[PDB]
Amino acid sequence: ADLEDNWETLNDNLKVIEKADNAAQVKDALTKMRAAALDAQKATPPKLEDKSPDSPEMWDFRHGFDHLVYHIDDALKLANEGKVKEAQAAAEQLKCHRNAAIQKYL
Ligand SMILES: [Fe+3]
Repeated sequence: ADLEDNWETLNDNLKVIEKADNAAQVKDALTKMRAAALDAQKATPPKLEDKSPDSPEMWDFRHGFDHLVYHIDDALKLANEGKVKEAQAAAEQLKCHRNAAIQKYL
């Protein structure tokens, strides 16, 4: 899907996490964030379409999503341990990584 679409999918699941009561609801929404992050990583923006994969611009674009995914995975570790509130606090911190990965390319 579109980059704008994946940014919305991430924003929708972050709200779900903030409103969640249990770890399984957090786990589900983080799972869907990870999928959207890996999808967004494929949605090369038009201004970058003709860049080489080896290019520094494409390194920057792709690795913003590796970093988002890294911390989604860390949050999933907390959810799978049933630490709902800790996982919710990690998710709040995903907003900054999401911004860093997506904002300047929209
Ligand atoms: Fe990090």
